[PDB]
Amino acid sequence: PHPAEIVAHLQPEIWNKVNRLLVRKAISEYAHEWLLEPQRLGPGETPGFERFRLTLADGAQYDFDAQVMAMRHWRIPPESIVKTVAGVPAPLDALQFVIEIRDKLGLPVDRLPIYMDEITSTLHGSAYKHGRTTLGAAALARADYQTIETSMIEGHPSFVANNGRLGFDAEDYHGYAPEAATPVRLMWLAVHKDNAHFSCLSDMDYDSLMSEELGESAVTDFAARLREQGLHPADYYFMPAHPWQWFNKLSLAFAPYVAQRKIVCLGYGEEQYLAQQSIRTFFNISRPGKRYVKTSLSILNMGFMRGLSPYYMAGTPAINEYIHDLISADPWLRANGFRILREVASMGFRNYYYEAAIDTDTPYKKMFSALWRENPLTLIAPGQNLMTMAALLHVDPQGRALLPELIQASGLDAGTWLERYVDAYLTPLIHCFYAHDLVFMPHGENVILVIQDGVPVRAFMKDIAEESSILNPQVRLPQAAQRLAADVPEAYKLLTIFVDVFEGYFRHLTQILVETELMPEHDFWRLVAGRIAAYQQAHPQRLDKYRRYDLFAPDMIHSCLNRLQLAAPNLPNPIACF
Amino acid sequence: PHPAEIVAHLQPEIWNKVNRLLVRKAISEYAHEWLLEPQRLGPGETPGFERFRLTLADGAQYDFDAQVMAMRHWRIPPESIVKTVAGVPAPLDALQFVIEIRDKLGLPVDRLPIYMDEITSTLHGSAYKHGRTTLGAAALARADYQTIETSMIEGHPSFVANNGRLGFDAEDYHGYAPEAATPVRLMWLAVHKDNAHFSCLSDMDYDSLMSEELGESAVTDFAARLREQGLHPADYYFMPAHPWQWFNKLSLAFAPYVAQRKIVCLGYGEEQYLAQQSIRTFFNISRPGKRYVKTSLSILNMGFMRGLSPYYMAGTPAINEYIHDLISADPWLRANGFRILREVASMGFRNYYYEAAIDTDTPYKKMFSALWRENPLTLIAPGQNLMTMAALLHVDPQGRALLPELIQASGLDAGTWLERYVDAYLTPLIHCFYAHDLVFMPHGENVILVIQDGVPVRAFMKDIAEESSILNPQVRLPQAAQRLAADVPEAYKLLTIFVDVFEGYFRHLTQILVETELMPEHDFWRLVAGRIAAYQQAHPQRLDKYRRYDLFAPDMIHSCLNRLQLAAPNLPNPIACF
Repeated sequence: PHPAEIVAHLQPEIWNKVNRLLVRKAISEYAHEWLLEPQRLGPGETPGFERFRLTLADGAQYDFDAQVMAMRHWRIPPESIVKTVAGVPAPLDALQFVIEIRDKLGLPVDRLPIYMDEITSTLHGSAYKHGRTTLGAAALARADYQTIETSMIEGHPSFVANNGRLGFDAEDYHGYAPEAATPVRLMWLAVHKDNAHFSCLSDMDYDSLMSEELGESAVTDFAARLREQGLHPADYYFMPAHPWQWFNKLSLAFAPYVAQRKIVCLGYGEEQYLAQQSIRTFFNISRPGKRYVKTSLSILNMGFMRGLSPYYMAGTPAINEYIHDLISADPWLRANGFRILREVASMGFRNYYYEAAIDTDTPYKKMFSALWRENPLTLIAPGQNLMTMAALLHVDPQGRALLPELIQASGLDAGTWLERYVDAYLTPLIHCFYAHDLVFMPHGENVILVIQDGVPVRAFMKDIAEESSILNPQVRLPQAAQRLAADVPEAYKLLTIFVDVFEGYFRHLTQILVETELMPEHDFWRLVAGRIAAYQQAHPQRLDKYRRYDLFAPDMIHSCLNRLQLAAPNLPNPIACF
Repeated sequence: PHPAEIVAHLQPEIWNKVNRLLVRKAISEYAHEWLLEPQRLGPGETPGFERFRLTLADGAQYDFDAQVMAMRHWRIPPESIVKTVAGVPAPLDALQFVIEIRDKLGLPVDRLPIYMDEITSTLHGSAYKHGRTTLGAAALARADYQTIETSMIEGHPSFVANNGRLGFDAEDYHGYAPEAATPVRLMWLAVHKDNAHFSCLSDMDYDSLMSEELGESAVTDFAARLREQGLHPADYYFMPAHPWQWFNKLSLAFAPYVAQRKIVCLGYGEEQYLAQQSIRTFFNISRPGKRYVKTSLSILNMGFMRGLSPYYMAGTPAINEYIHDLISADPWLRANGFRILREVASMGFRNYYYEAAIDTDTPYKKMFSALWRENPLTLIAPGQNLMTMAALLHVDPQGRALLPELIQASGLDAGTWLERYVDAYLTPLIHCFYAHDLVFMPHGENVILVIQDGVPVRAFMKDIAEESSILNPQVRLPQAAQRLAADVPEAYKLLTIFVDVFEGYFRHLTQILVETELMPEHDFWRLVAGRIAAYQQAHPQRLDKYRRYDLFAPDMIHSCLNRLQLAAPNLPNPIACF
């Protein structure tokens, strides 16, 4: 339609809103990572807080209220932030804020503009989310799996520039952005076996996967269309791709292969999907029980997004199959309910041009891949619902948190609710590490909570082959799942808990718990500590390991996500006192 | 339509054709720049030639016929190129060829893949040009200005990776590529005077420009639409933009300004344009006598394309006005007919975010600009036609050169024709330098020849403000055209002739002249030399300058375009013997 509509969501008032919100996160997170060292001025405008000041570049000054919580966390009320330049009141402008601290960021002056664009696109995305007609916290807490998934707003809670989606143009955004909730249909391509290869669980094959995913009429029509145009279906696999990847990468940079007919565009599938929060993973909304489809997508989001490297193209299902058997044969895990969502099949098209040119790891070897992942809706009972754990940190555009509504709907009290939640989420991770040296990437985006009438019953873990490690070089592994085993320094064994769970997620959850007056910070950590202690007491025989990898150590390693993206002293351990 | 159609032009047979053509250019140009040093084997398959061999990486070997012409030029018959790997015949693959010499290219292993994509996109573009229904050499030589412009194929004759257009997706290409000849209509935006500024010739204004370009009904409707939505037209200029730039850059990276209403999307203009060979300059095909519109476009083509820097936003018309007056007041230039096409007005939107962040020159300060340029059709007589000088090097997909057809249609003989052409093109440049120390960028893309019944009568020069220099620091200049003057080392004064004309263009023209048997190499240079000598004899008083800047010097400076893009011993001067 009218070319102006794709930016219709960019209004002055809403822009100012999301900018104030981002400056708050920028200050809180940068200060958390020692990038900023706020100086205390005096009492806050609200008793619980102190007034702080940042004296910056361009004569810019920011005063704000803050309560420094555990793990050097800066809790800042957004409305308390006041900016002045040389004494003159100024509007909160997150982009301008980044410019004013460009010297502290440490960015090289050629990546700076890129990071600026990541901030801008993050704001662009924020503006859309806050202006879109969406469910409020109360209604959202009671909504279905996919509604909650698409209604998410914050993204990764630590990264300031977390929703760049650089690569999408203004039209791509409205069609492919998860927040737009626009049904997408896959691009289906015939890939030559000279370049393409396939892997799946021991108990399945390509023929049975395609039969379940595409159906027989579709596969038939694909082999017929190849054969009609003079090709041999025998030399081909059928492979799904993100439409954006086809139009922007595969049809262009992969031109030689298209021209030589190693890649043949078969067109759109008939079934529709909804992009998940990972943008390039799709939930089938047209058919019941179908698998997620995860495709390679060459956009820039935080890091530059990938796709199965040659190794993972081949070993992904092997790794998932080993891990699923491990968790299945574990009596404790079986009783807990914790379970992974298997990437059951994967396929990769290999670009021998890029591989001959670059002998090291590169995003250029990961531009054409796909995998299929277990659908969790088939693995739960009637009366249960699924929600991304990211939902626990959700605050609607009116400022209302989802968590209090969720806990209210459960009928439990915050204490009992948070215990149910901790044993469904944290305890199993801690068991996997102690019993199996098995670690994941346990953040809000990767954990799907099984909810039963407001109550957290158990949890699924996804994103397995590329995040999972067995911190034991001696574990006996199938030949294809070998990179699973890792030889890691001692001080990095518990990183997954200290860094990924505690500082990466719990750190943000306690801010919600305090803002909503659900629970005092210290009460939450006593709770967390009691669950770990309870688990340990019930499995006393690994006391040797509990001592060697001390979860109750005074301090812990502090990983600065933002500092790493742009590319610390240990942090007091919140449960060390218990 | 069907997603496969945007690559429909990628067929195996045509792919193989354009690859063989590009390998030929890659070998010829890299060898010319000392990147490759072919070893002679023996006699060619054709008497005029010698057989040469490149022994490369991956065990790859290339044998080819070649006649080394003046200026270390490698004339290679494309069909004579034979590739083998360890003795086994292999198909010509330009991308694979670049990989095999990646070690000699000197590319850093993170720019390599980018250069690979530039090569691939160049081939992608070639495939489309060779497969598209187009006029043959004979019919093309007699065609109108815009048909010739869009029917061009080679691009810059020296750069191997010359048509990358990276940034365009597969759909962008078919809509915006010059070779697609798809009528485009401008995006019109309201730009706030807080950020935007305008410049024009002394004898015009913004109100009169807009009246001629948009009309009164359009301007009125623009001020009305601003005013209707609560804005003040008084704070705004109206500014054209490439639709791609709006959807891919301005609506996204310029989001803060859109959101604050510093930029307001007014929508498409009603008039249609054809993209020129520069991709971002447009010829009005809807209306008679309207100006070219040149917009900023952030794609990668050879170098990363630009747009008026803050300086040129403001000084462009001043520079063109000075230069146009200079050439006008010159009795000799007036008699010759040589004339520039003025960039008569320019406008630039300034991004203070980028300017506060980057204190040096950057493509980030050139993302939103526009200028208007004289239309040459209004400056010629009935019975005359215009053609880009690039047309002289044109060879249609069947292998037929345009030049012989053009010269045939003139009724002149090659000698007389080439003299007419040289005095219309080279002599005026040489006069501008000696009389005025005035230099341009005199390549095929910037020169428009005025043709009268096959005969070259005179020439226009375009691309003025950003290429023109007066090699005399003492020239008295208006305060806005000051960067025009340049303080250049002695050995770099004649670069514009030795490098831009002789090695950059004439070098390729003589290959055409020899292939088509129009004229012997040595006869062309005697011809060129006689025109320069003739001019000098007719203007004897600057003998001091003729001696100081010797055009007949034994050797000359050799600039390696490809080596510079990827980032030599003097070359014998072809006319030094005369």
